[PDB]
Amino acid sequence: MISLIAALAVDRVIGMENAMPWNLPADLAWFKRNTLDKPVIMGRHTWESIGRPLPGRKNIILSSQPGTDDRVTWVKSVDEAIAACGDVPEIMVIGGGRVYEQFLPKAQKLYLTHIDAEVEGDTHFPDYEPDDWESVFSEFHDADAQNSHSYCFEILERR
Ligand SMILES: NC(=O)c1ccc[n+]([C@@H]2O[C@H](COP(=O)([O-])OP(=O)(O)OC[C@H]3O[C@@H](n4cnc5c(N)ncnc54)[C@H](OP(=O)(O)O)[C@@H]3O)[C@@H](O)[C@H]2O)c1
Ligand SMILES: Nc1nc(=O)c2nc(CNc3ccc(C(=O)N[C@@H](CCC(=O)O)C(=O)O)cc3)cnc2[nH]1
Repeated sequence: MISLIAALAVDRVIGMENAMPWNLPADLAWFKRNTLDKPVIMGRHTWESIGRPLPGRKNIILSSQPGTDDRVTWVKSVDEAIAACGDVPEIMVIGGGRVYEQFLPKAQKLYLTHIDAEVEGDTHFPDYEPDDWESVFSEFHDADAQNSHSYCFEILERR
């Protein structure tokens, strides 16, 4: 099955000028936890934003153009991206905006972090129909010395 994982600020903002402006180490730890040892699918802009392969994961990059780095797998379509994952229980789609839009209709699970921060951004998580999704896990955390905003981890399953 296909899952999406994302961190959303207020108004579903996920990025600004090809970057993620906040720093929330608790949330990056959650991301690592939930993606380690799974294939991760990302768009080319997100690959450039991360800037290097994610270790311990098969990194699959969607681009219409040929690949420029053989440390990762390059594919030209959604169907090719899925096929390159092989027969695994869970495929993690890690964005960005355009890639999330394409995989949302196929996804069975959403791993969402809601961050209490207002960021003037240019990229948004897709508008999802809330009736289609059941919350199966929710955990709220106040800000602390390491994490300057409060945040909520949620896992939603398609009903
Ligand atoms: N907060 C979060 O959870 C989170 C997560 C991920 C990313 N982000 C942010 O999101 C932003 C990047 O998002 P974005 O929407 O601009 O870009 P994106 O979705 O990362 O990448 C878009 C690119 O991927 C390729 N692509 C997408 N679908 C394709 C298809 N079906 N076939 C072939 N190629 C395809 C194209 O590359 P070519 O142009 O090479 O064809 C396209 O230009 C950044 O600000 C990043 O920091 C935030
Ligand atoms: N919940 C969530 N938070 C995010 O920040 C996030 N970011 C992306 C895309 N961008 C990034 C940027 C950096 C790293 C990163 O450096 N991760 C290391 C963290 C090591 C750690 O903090 O433990 C990794 O190994 O996963 C991952 C994804 C996709 N989904 C997300 N999902």
